[PDB]
Amino acid sequence: KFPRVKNWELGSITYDTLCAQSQQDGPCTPRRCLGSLVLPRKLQTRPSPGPPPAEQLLSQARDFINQYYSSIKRSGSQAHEERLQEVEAEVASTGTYHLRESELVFGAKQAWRNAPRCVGRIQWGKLQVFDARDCSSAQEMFTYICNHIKYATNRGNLRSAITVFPQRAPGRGDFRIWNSQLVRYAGYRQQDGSVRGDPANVEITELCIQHGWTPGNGRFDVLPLLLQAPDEAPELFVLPPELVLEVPLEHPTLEWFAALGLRWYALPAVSNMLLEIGGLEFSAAPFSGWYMSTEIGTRNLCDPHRYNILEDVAVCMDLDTRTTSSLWKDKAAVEINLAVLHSFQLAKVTIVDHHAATVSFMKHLDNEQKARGGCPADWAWIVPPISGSLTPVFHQEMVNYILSPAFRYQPDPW
Amino acid sequence: GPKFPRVKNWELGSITYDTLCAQSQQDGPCTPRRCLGSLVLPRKLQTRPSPGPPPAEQLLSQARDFINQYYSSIKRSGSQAHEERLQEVEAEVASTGTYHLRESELVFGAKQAWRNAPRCVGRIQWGKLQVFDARDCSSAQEMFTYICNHIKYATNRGNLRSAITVFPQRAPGRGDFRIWNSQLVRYAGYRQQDGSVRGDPANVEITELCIQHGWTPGNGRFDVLPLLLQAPDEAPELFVLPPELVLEVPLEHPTLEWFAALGLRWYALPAVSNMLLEIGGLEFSAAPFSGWYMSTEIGTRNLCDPHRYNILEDVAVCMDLDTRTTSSLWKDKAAVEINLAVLHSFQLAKVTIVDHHAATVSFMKHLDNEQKARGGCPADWAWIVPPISGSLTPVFHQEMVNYILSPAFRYQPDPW
Ligand code: HEM
Ligand code: HEM
Ligand SMILES: Nc1nc(N)c2c(n1)NC[C@@H](c1ccccc1)N2
Ligand SMILES: Nc1nc(N)c2c(n1)NC[C@@H](c1ccccc1)N2
Ligand SMILES: [Zn+2]
Repeated sequence: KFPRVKNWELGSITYDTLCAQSQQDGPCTPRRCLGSLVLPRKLQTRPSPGPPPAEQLLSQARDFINQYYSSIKRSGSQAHEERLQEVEAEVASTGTYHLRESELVFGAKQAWRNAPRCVGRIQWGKLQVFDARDCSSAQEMFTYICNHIKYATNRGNLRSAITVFPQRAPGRGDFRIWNSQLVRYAGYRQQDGSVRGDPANVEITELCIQHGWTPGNGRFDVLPLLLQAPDEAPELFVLPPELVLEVPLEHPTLEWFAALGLRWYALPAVSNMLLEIGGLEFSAAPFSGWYMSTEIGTRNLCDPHRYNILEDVAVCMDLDTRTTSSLWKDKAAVEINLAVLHSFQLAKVTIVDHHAATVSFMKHLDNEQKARGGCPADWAWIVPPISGSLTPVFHQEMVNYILSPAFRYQPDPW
Repeated sequence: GPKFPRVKNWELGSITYDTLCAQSQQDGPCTPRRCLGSLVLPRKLQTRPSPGPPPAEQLLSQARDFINQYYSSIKRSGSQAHEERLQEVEAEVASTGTYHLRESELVFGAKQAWRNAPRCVGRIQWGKLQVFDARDCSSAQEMFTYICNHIKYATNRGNLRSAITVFPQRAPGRGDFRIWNSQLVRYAGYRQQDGSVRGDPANVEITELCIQHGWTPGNGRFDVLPLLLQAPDEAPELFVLPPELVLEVPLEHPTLEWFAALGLRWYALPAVSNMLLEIGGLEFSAAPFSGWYMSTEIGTRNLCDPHRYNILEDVAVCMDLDTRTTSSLWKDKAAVEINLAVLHSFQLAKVTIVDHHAATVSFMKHLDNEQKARGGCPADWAWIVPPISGSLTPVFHQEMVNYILSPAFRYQPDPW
């Protein structure tokens, strides 16, 4: 029943009992494990043209309300029972309900706390929640988003935040941010199929031009935002330059590195995920924190399907790209990650290296074992893309499961 | 579309469907509720000692399945010899409670067990395996001779050759053949007065067992341990490997001249000896197998794990790095040079070895071959992706499906 979890570096053992609370199903079964899969077959979040079944919604809601009043230790009070009534009363009559602002804040924080793929959860209790549920146009979304970016960036002293737009409603379209992140670099597909810029953003770059954007021809052109109000075509909004803090990349010792013209933005803000709290769904709720250096230095810059600059740098370092055994890739990667940390630290922009991050996560695991008797963690995502076993999380067994509130993936609006 | 797991490679955008997993009969550790895919030893496969003879029926279905697998491989399914062999197997099990494998069946099963190993990244070589049939062995002494012959053939003076030696299978009402050591080559781990460990911390328990069995301990960081070989119903017997049989490689660095002064080294032959080989329900408790090293096994895990040799800090200090702050990436820099040293040293000594880049690239080819040949390939992502430079290799971006197929190599309880 309850899994025996072991840390092989320390020999310590814990028993995860928090997974018993998981009401949702993952992709695995006894016959085979799909734990390495990036996306579900359909766990997503299907359309909302019709009202969700009252019995089910009612149980998800009651559960959440219980979680909330338990958090403020008023579990069992009259306020607790009267809230349950309000929810039940609203669901029976309208087939849905709404959250009190304080509940939304608790839910947003809990959703982050429960995110199996997030290594920065030690900061889960510190999150600025912007209630944007009174938004009625793409234009309003834009203002809210600009407010978020301004607050989160904080001139380099990044602060974790989330802006919650109106929940999905049965019958009408969803509020949606088409871009996967608030800040993305364009990816211009050329004649021969190749790409200029960030290959991960070819599709969204094309959709933007399709909706009237005047593109550029650089590798780091900040894309505009395509915001979508219910049952309306998305609108294009160019983010104000002064709001998008970027950090130019240079290396502490290699003078030629800066000449590469590489750079990256300071704010990591996912905007395509769905936030589920007590059965309610927020199709537009962008959240941001700060980068862990490997995200930029290892994945964004070195992935073959991303900027793929490994050989460029290796050649500049005069390394032997002839054979794999010279470890030219490993050497180049290290300097690239070093340049990222150096540049951000020099620019006074919040950043965390993978060693510090995983060290904090181990502490978080400890806190959670005492607090909830477990912690859902996706080993493949928690262990960094470089120096895996050099970090403590590599040697820590983990249990992965779905808890709610949760951040979930959802279909692209197009 | 298809009703099987959809598998995507995000670097290339290519898709495949694993249909082979439909062949799995043994359950793993995961459930729809929670994924236990990262546990090193989940309690399922675990071939716990099942003394009293196994259910004739259970063994039979496992036996028939294997026999079917065998005749399929030689393309004689449903044939004359096929149905006769099946009759012959249940005939043996009928009167004796067990059965025996033909020579060619053992060879096929052994290669298939390797092929089926989800945690092995060198499976592209699965077809080239020297199978030493040692089912006639009747003494711990003979086990040693076979083992020595194995090491000699497999080492081939630096030009390693994959091989496995199979000792008598588990027999009802009779003890097992067991090799107590986890590997044929293991460095002693001495528990110091101050509590620390000299040598390899991983082998502390086996070292203490050798001592408790008459071995006179040394006091170095790289003392090769003796083998504790066990024949049926006999206490373990201690055997010392002739030094000339144990090829080792002194580690040095291509440019950092001081690295050789560290006195580091590692043996050439990786030979796992505590795993159980299961074929058609028959259990081969003693069946050591070996191939050649992937450099990160030595340079990253064996030499840099905090609970292994833990040399990261020492090497960093020698490189004059800032070991006081994580953002200097001193761990990353030192690890790289240690891995490079291992590759360089083996190359110089003309000893077989493969870097993590080459290995993973070849494993991708293995995946393509297997997609066509069997419609999939069971793989443990956490074990296939290298301990360093993970996303710099092609396997990181490859989704994988993990499941148990038999014949298989399974973990088993320690004999003590
Ligand atoms: C405080 C700093 C934070 C750091 C350093 C951090 C770090 C990380 C890292 C490295 C990843 C994997 C990124 C990738 O590979 O694409 C991740 C994923 C994730 N983080 Fe955190 N995180 C932080 C804050 C947050 C915040 C504020 C939230 C939400 C309130 C959050 C929610 C998530 C979610 C849901 C994922 C999974 C996204 C996906 O599936 O692509 N994180 N985080
Ligand atoms: C030809 C060279 C080969 C290479 C480069 C190779 C490489 C590897 C590597 C990197 C591991 C993981 C090591 C660890 O982290 O402990 C491994 C595991 C494994 N290999 Fe291979 N392998 C090869 C040959 C073999 C052979 C000849 C067999 C069997 C006939 C085999 C069976 C296995 C099994 C069962 C495991 C899993 C061990 C465990 O669970 O602890 N390998 N191999
Ligand atoms: N932090 C993090 N981000 C990812 N995009 C990621 C992982 N880890 N780990 C697994 C990896 C992946 C990619 C493609 C296939 C299978 C696994 N994807
Ligand atoms: N090749 C390889 N060898 C290991 N010993 C190993 C992995 N991969 N990947 C996972 C890792 C591990 C250790 C401890 C806990 C959880 C995962 N163990
Ligand atoms: Zn799983």
